[PDB]
Amino acid sequence: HFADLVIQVIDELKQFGVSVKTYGAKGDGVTDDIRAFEKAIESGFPVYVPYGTFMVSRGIKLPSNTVLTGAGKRNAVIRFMDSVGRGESLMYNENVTTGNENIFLSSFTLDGNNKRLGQGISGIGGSRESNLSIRACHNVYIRDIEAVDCTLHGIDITCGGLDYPYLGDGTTAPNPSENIWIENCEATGFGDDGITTHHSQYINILNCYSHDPRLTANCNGFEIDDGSRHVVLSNNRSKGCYGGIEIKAHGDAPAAYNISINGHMSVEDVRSYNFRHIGHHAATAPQSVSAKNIVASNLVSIRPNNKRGFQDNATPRVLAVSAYYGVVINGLTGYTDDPNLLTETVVSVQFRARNCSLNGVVLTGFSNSENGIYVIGGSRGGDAVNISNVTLNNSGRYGVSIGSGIENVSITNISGIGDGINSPVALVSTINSNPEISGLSSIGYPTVARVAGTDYNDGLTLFNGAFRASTTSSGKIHSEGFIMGSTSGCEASVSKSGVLTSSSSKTSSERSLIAGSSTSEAKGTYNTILGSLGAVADEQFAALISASQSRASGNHNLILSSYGINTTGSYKVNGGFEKINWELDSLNGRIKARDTVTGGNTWS
Amino acid sequence: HFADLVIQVIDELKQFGVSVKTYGAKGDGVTDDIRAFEKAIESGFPVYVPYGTFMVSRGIKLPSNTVLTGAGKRNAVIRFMDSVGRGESLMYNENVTTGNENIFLSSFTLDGNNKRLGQGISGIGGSRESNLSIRACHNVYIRDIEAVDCTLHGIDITCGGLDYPYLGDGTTAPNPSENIWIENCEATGFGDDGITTHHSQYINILNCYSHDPRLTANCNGFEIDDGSRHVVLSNNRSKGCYGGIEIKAHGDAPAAYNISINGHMSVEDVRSYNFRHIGHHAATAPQSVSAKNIVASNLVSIRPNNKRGFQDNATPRVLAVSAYYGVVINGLTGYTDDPNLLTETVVSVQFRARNCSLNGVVLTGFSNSENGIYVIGGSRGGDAVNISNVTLNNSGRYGVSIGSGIENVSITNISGIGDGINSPVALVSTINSNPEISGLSSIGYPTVARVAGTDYNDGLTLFNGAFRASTTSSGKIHSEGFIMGSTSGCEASVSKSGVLTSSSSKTSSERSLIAGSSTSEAKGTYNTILGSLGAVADEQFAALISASQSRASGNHNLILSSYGINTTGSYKVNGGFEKINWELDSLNGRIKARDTVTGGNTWS
Amino acid sequence: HFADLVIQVIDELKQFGVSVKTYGAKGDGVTDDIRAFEKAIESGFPVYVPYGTFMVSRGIKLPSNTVLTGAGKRNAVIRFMDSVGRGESLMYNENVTTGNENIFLSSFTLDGNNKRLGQGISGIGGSRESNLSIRACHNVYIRDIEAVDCTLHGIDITCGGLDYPYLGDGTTAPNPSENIWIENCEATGFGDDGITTHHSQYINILNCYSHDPRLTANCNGFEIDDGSRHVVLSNNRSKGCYGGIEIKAHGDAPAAYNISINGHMSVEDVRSYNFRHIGHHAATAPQSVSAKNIVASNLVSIRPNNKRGFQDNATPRVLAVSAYYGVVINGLTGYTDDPNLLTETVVSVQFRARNCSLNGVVLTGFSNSENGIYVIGGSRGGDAVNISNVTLNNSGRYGVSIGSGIENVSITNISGIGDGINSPVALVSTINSNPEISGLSSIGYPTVARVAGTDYNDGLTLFNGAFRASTTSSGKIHSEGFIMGSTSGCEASVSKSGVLTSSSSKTSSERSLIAGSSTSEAKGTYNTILGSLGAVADEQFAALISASQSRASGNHNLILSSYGINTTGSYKVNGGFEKINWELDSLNGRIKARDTVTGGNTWS
Ligand SMILES: [Ca+2]
Ligand SMILES: [Ca+2]
Ligand SMILES: [Ca+2]
Ligand SMILES: [Mg+2]
Ligand SMILES: [Mg+2]
Ligand SMILES: [Mg+2]
Repeated sequence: HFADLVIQVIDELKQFGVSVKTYGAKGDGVTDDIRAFEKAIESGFPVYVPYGTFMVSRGIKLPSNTVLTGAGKRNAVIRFMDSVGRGESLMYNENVTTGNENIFLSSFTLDGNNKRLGQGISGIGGSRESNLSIRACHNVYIRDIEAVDCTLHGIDITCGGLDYPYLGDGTTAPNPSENIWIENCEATGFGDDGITTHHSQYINILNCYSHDPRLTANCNGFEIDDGSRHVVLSNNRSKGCYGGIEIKAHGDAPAAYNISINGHMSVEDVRSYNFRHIGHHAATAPQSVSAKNIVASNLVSIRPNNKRGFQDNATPRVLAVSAYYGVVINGLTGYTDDPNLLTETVVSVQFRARNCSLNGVVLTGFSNSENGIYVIGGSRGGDAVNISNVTLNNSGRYGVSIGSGIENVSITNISGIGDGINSPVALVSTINSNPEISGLSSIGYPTVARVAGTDYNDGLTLFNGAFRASTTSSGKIHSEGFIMGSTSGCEASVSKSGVLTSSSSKTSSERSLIAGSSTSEAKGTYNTILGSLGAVADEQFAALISASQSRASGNHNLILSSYGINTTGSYKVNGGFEKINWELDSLNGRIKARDTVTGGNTWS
Repeated sequence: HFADLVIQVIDELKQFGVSVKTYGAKGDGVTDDIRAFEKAIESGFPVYVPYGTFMVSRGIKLPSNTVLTGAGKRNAVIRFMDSVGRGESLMYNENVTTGNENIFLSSFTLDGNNKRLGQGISGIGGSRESNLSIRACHNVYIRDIEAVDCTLHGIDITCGGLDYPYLGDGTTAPNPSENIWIENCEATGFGDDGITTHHSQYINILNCYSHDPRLTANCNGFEIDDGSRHVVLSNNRSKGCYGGIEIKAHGDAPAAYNISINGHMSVEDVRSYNFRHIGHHAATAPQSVSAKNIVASNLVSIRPNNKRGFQDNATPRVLAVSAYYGVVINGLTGYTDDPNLLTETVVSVQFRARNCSLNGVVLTGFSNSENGIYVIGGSRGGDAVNISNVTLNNSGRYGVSIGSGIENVSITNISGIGDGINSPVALVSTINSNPEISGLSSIGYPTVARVAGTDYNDGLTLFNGAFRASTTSSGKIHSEGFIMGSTSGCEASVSKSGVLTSSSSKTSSERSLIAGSSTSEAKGTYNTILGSLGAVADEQFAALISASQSRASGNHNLILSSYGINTTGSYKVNGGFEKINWELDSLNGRIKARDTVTGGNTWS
Repeated sequence: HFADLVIQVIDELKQFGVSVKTYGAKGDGVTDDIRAFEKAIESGFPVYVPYGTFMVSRGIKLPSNTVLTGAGKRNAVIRFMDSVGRGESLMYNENVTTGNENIFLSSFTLDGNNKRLGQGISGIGGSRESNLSIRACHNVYIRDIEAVDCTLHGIDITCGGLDYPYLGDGTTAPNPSENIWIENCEATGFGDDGITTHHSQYINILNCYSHDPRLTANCNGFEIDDGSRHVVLSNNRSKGCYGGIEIKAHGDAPAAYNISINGHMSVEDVRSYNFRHIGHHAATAPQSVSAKNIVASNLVSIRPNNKRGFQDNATPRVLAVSAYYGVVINGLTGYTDDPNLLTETVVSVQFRARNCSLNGVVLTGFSNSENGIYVIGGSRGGDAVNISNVTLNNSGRYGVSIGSGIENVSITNISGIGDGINSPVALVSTINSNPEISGLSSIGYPTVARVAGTDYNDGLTLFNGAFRASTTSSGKIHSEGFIMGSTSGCEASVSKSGVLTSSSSKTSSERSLIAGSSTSEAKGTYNTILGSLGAVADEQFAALISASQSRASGNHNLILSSYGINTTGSYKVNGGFEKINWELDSLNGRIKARDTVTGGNTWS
């Protein structure tokens, strides 16, 4: 009774808040301590969990304004008893349907004791049976928690209700969680996902470690799932999962949107980064109206593989994007030391993914994979894929491959070493005839660029649309036209028309060229105007060379070395000065001079 | 007296350092505990604050080499009493003017009890009345502090002195703070800013949350203000403020410089990212000499709006840059679900901002805004704006708009969906005639590119300056000139001069073209040389076609199908072989042959 | 004996785990507490270190499954006694050769008491004598540790064994450490490095501060050394070191590979970011087979200098890359306010570095440095250097300089202010004749671009390889060829061949041009075809203008204004319609008509 008096004095000091041991907890790894937790938690004081293994016969419910802190991971341990049945998460907020506010959890281990159920078992339904489930809550800070041997997830942030709602694409579920911080947490040995979000927003997941699920279904390190939005993940690590970071939805739910990945390291996952929207992948399916806005940077992928046979032996990826609009990837390094682990495609952008950008990519060691980067589109309006500053080190028989359905591709500054690849084919390959391409460099690929079946092995620069260079202003240029090295006032307004080295000169002539000229105009077809001033060619095949103030208006009518004449004859070459003065008549075989025609001349 | 004996033994154990309760603190929410804090703090031991609300009748002064740690946010709470007057911050370093060293603060709530003053009140002047003020200090670590109901700022890092110094642009204030770490802190209900820096350097602000100011002036989540430099912000969140992150100075102070934003999430702020230097915005004002170097990446902006009417109903922005030189933005996602919240410009670069770069941008939902990105310049030398890899999803009647004063613009890989926009106009619009542009893709915009009033709807590629392609080396090329498909030794050295498909061929001829030639030279004006070897055209309108070793030196003198002749006649077509052998004289209407002229011929 | 009874009750409560004071530790700064630490650590309980300076006469050995936590930095202090000899780290895992698992260290100061040895002393050999040495361990979390006055390193993660292994390039040492987290740690006053990794993998180093080594050799803030791989550093700061972050190996070891830097701030280091592989730098040395894959972003460098004379007065750098393949840098800001601190090169890519990319760079104040960015290559196959979106503010007499051995360079969107530079030369300078360049803007540089000795001051756009614009598909284009403004079916298959404004027209003619034509073909040399339909030029210097269904097969044979003729004469101009009808014979000086030749004509 002396020790009990001393303890009473210590308890009253409340150095940490109130200890659970003050309310009767033993933390001996045997005794049911649930009532002690419930009493401390309802007391209104911040609650402290000291050293021990605190056994619990039912889930710990958290009310609003809870502070629960432990002595640390693997120091304060909270654990389900062997006798606990099915249906409850180990720790969760009390108001399951409308939520709670202001919950601060730090520094302990949650052990779900999934072992007690035998092997091969996951959550019984919906969000039930995670180690930590946060439903419809606002202002939740989760820090330095280790979640171990979990039946469903390690840590799950979701909307109100025990079930996950499936309300269809383009919806938002009632009672989201909001303002959540998950930092320095670890999740392992889970049945589904390590750390996951559903139908919630304004979430930061920082410096966490999720690894080694028990099962081999859709078991992801970080799963930003159905209904999520406005989430930042940064400096996390995943290991040995299906997806490292998955961002998705099911077919009957809205995809996660506006998600930022500010650095991540994926170790030996199947698909390190896996962004998708089930049910919105097929050509005959609707486009997702929710799968939009992902910005990911400083992404690391190491030895992706499917040794464990996740998802019925799904093929490995460094990055897989499907369904999503507006994905921006900057700074990606994929590395492997075993060429047989991933043999299909290292990076894929397919299945209705659109308006995606990849910049600053290094892929090394994928020497038995068919494709480094493989993009397939749907001939959708306003689509684009931009791939720039990519370096491939023995990665991909096709380094960058662009398939069907892609009309707008920009591929710039790609370099590749192919010497160590098993049967390399081409650094860059394109199905469409009009990719935009520049800055290719390679060694050990038999072909550098293959564009719609034509090989380019000595450098390539391809640009699309109306073209203009070395010209500070101009009028209209047709998409099959150009103006170069010209001063103001020029136009090339029809298919196959162009102006070079001229001033104030215009062509509306299909199949035409004006060069070295001023104030000249071509307006027929098959027109040529060269080194001329105030020249007009206005009939089919009409042309002028070294002419001033002259108009060629005849069919196949050419004017040479002339000033101030207008000609109209068919198949005639003419010259003159204020009046026509000679003619070579190809039609009738006549030669005519205004003055004399003579032989026996000398030029001195 | 037994309990007091037990307590004495516990106190002597010093398990945390020394508790404030050992020095008399009650932490009961009523009793003035200031003397207990002062005694513990002056004792030389690390100081611990256990569970309680510790009331204080004056500010807590911190000397050098202080360790002050609490039981945690909302566990250890430190609070001004209702009776406290004006002028003091709740917690600050003792040496206000020359500073202190080595201060380590962790795990407690600071409650400024601004309520006690009535509503609508902010700091009485300068840096006075923040929850935490650090002045002229070196080596300060601030961790897991919650700052609540603050009169001025939540956390303020500043130079020595109670007042903020206003020494003019280009200055550095004496006694900066240096080496500061602010991590996992929260600031809310403040009068000015949540977390702010002044006249200080070498600062990391990490994983903090600043939200919901009391007032509606320049009330920012994170304000990197007057005199700041060498600051990193990473993985912070701001919500419901004027600026999410503001980087600035007032007119009579140096702007913050060399600031890095390594990821941020802004939720429902007015201007999520707002970089400016007051007094250095107008065309007739001086350029800031201090506003330089901002690198920002992985920036998230959500539902920017001005529902609260901050700053006299300032218009919302995802990003606003003014005054600053050298701003690099990479990976920006702006998202809204309410088109009426922001109706002017989503991203603006204006008011003397220069040498700015935006890459990897996704803007979605801004379907009633006039401009997606709007850039205005000042025709300043060495200026540039680079915009690349941008995707717009129903954001901006003008997607990317370039206004006046901009001579150097690069706009590449821009795509836009305009179908859901209220009256869309153009994906890209340019006032200047010479933007550099490529890779535009759109649906639902009536015009794709409008360049100085001319529409391009079928693809566009525009480049500036001297142009060269498919040519590995050359001599000089004029800015209104080009060389293409040529081997070494070519030049096109004057306005409107160009060489195609040639070797060792040079033109200094204004309005000229050399093609398909070798060792040829044009040096008059209006010169054409085609399919020739060793040809020279050296007079106005002189030309040669299919000629070898020949020189055309006459006015409008054309040589055809010839070898080894030099001609000088005006308005003459000539041919020959070592000597001139025929002539078509346009001037006088004469035709001359050296040998015979005959009719009645056949060609067999 | 009453106080001892109370203490016994407290000890039994185990509020933190077990305190070292329970096992006899005094923490008085004098008494040897090693046996108390050893007893607590072997007890199986988590171990707590309360307030005190705990002196230790030998290193603290950590077994597997250790939890050791203190009252905090500068609160719980662990220190070597003055009498301790040489050879031991202060704290290390017990199994030096095969390693330990599951070690969790938090919240204390390690004071190595290097002072006790006199000044100028470092580790006696290999990994011996760091404050904290982790050898061959799995699952180690190191948090909130301050490492002070260290003999060797502050914190060292290494493989098994006391010595560092030197097994040669391309090897992997046995018994790596794996899964290591180092967060919020500080290292200072060390003999070698602050925080370093060797022969280990899956490591995150976050929010740490390494500064001010005692010595002036290879003394780095963060050194990712020999054998390291799969490491993320983020939001760390280094100050006053040789390298801020060094990534390297020695000559007889494999370089660190697949390293991510997700933001860093370097303050007054010599080489802020220094990536190298000793022994693999010289032209006559082997290429490193291990130095691959570095992705670094949001890098800050401030006032780099060598005031302390590190490494025999090595010259300062913002960034130095050598030996490494596949380095991607995005978002770099270098800033200085003292132009005399760094006078050679701000950023260097040299000494066998290859396939490197720099994007989004701002360098300001380096106004007495010779080079802003200086790249040297080795004429290696598949090499590339990409430099884009760079802004220089009075930094570098040569802003961007490309030296010898570089065949593939892309330099885009570079702008520079040179007005405040001491004798500026050129914004961009290139030794090679064929750099790819666009988007240059400058003020205050006397030359904008100098390309192999030729100056371009008015804008430049240079592209390499086969060129095509405003043409949606084509057949083959030679690398010294082009097709522009054309529709399908065109080819330009040989050197110096090109097609403009045409349809289904092909040239295999060296030095040729087809323009404004359809179904035409050039297959000789020196061929010109203009404004023609179904025209063939198949002999040297043959040409056709305004011709339909005609073939020019003569030497220097030109056809004009014709239909349906085939000509074969040498030095002849011909025209006709189904048959040849006139000829101008340059060879013999004859003029021939099929019908009449007449003078005295008029054209009305
Ligand atoms: Ca899952
Ligand atoms: Ca403010
Ligand atoms: Ca070293
Ligand atoms: Mg899920
Ligand atoms: Mg301010
Ligand atoms: Mg080393």
